[PDB]
Amino acid sequence: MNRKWEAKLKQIEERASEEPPSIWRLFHRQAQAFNFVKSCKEDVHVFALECKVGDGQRIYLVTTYAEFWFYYKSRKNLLHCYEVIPENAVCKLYFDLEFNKPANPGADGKKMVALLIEYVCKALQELYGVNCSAEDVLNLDSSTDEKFSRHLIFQLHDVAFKDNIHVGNFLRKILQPALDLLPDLSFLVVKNNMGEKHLFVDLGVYTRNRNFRLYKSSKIGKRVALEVTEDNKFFPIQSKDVSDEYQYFLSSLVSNVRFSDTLRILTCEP
DNA sequence: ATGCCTACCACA
DNA sequence: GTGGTAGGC
Ligand SMILES: Nc1ncnc2c1ncn2[C@H]1C[C@H](O)[C@@H](COP(=O)(O)OP(=O)(O)OP(=O)(O)O)O1
Ligand SMILES: [Ca+2]
Repeated sequence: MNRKWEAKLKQIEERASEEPPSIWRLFHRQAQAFNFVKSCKEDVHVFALECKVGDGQRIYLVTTYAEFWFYYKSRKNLLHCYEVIPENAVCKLYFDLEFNKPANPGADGKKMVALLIEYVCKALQELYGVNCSAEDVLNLDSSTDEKFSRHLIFQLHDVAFKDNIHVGNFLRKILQPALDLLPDLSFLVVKNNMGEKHLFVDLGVYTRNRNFRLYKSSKIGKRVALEVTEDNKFFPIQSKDVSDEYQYFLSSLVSNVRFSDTLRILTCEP
């Protein structure tokens, strides 16, 4: 309720101011886009598009995964797109990983990713009995000369988290040995620009309706798009009916939890 | 016409 | 300890 009231209170504050089957609908307000989704029989999802302005202004788009990919895959249009991870929606385990390269000259980013996956896979086994390995982790890279940047999206067989807030509670729980510095989790500690210690794992992405940059999109002011990392070990099952790139796209979507008649939903309370 | 929220510091 | 905020995702 405390979270539902504050959101609805922004709606009252904002209130102060034949053909082929297709569902391409744009909205200025995120709440309007979700109101349309609930009022829509098809399986549509909310995307966020960065506006040309240098700020973080966003315009929200509702459509199906398939139609979005159709108009998105050429990378000629819809640059700088984000997935809106809906609050209270089941979601995959995912990570935002970063550190300043000049400020961490000794750090081996590739090694840190493998160690993190190893530890997270142990925690999933000890706390939930879930078995997985690096072969289940989609590894996306957006690194620059200055920044080591990865997105990991776990592809767990018939398993998902209740919502992305629970993902955050799970990570805060198992990374507590590392947060205390700010099990031996010293490898996660990195320096920011100002020499202030931080964790390699960005915990700020587990918030309600978090935007999460799409596979093959870049930030508005930049040119580096998220692409599959060379050391990626998750390979989707190939199908004669869909392209491999579409399969990677669907795997990369945090909110695109594979339908299963034996799905287990993992919760983690604060 | 973006949304979210913790870390941080000043006050009983 | 809470406010109470603005700085960062
Ligand atoms: N100003 C914002 N408004 C809304 N959502 C945001 C904003 N900044 C970041 N986000 C969301 C989208 C990002 O994909 C996600 C993580 O932030 P961040 O690490 O800065 O970007 P990123 O991981 O997409 O690129 P990179 O780290 O390579 O610069 O949080
Ligand atoms: Ca990042």
